[PDB]
Amino acid sequence: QESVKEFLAKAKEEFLKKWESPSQNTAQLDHFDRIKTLGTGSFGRVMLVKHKETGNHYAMKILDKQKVVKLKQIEHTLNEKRILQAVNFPFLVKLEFSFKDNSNLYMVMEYVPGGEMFSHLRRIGRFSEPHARFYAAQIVLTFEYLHSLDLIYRDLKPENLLIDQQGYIQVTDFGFAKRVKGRTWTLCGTPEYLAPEIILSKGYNKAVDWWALGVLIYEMAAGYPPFFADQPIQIYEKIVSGKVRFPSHFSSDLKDLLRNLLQVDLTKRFGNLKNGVNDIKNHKWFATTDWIAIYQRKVEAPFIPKFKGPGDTSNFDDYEEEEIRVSINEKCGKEFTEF
Ligand SMILES: COC(=O)c1coc([C@H](CO)NC2CCOCC2)n1
Repeated sequence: QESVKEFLAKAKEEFLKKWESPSQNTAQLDHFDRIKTLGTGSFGRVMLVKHKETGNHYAMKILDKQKVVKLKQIEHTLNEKRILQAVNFPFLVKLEFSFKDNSNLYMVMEYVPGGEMFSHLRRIGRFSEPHARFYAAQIVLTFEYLHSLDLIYRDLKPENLLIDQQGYIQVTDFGFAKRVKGRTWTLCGTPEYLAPEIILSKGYNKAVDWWALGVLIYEMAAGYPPFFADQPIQIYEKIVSGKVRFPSHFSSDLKDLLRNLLQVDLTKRFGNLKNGVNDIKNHKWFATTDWIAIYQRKVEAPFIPKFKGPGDTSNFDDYEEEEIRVSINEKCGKEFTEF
C-alpha cells in the first residue's frame, strides 16, 4: 500500500537523521523535584519527577553507571537512549530529556499515569478478544514501525505496556532494543516471552518480537501465558516444544493466529514470511480492525484507567524510597562518553 510505504520511508528518513546525530545533555537533575519511585531494577530505578519551572511530570529513569558496567549492560543502555531519542510513533513513550552526571544516566520520559497493562490484566483476569485485539493492533503497528527501522524491541510483556489517558498503549523500557540489520545473539528478555531461538542460543532476528506478540495476545485473552511453569528451566522446555493448549473460549480465528505467531520454526512464523507484517494485519482475527483509525487514535478504547490527574501515582506500586546520590568523582566516564 503506497501510503504505508511512503509513511515508512519518511519514518526511516527521520529516524536516521536523529540516529546519526543523537541529542545529548538536554536537562540536569536539579531542574526536577523527585516525587516517588515507580519501579526498580538491578541497576536503576524510575521515579516520578516534576519539572520545577514548567510543573510538568515525567518518569525519570535513573541508571547507576557502576552497576550498568558490572551487570554488562553498557551497550544496552547506550542502545536504549540512542534509539529513544531517534524514534517517534503514537504508541512509544517519548523521551523528553537525557543527561548524565558523575554517577548516573538519566532518561526523562513522558509519565503515563494509567499504569501497566500487567496490573489491569491481573485485576480483571482476562481481556475479551476485542479488548485484547485493540491492544494487539497497536503492538502490530509499533513493531511494523520499529522493524522497518531495523530495530528489534526484545522486551514485549504486559509490564512494559502502559495505558494512557485515552486508554491507548504506550510501550516503555527500550533497555533491550537494538538496531540489527541481520541477526543478534544476546540472551535477554523475560522467560515466558522468549522465542525458542533465543533459548537455544541461536542468532535471531525480528521474528522474536512476533513470537513475543503471540505470547502477549495469548496472555491477554487467557489471563496467563501459554508456556507457564514454576521455574524458568521448565518454561524453556515448554517453549522449545511449542506445544500450546488453548482455552476452549478462544475463537478459532484467535487460535489460528496464535499457532502462526507461536511457530517454533522461525522461518514459518507470521511476521517473518515474504509478506511480512501483512500476514498479521490481514489475518481473520483482525478483520474488524481499522488499522488507520487505530494509528490515528480515533477508535474508542475498551477502558480508560482511573486516575485523578497527570501526577497521580495510584496505578503504580510502592517501593522503598532511596537517595539519588551523585558522587563527587566521575565514574565510568569513558564507557558512557556517547550518552
Ligand atoms: C530500572 O527499572 C526500570 O527502569 C523499570 C522497572 O520496572 C519498570 C516498568 C516496567 O518495566 N516501566 C516503567 C516506565 C515508566 O512508568 C513506570 C514504570 N521500569
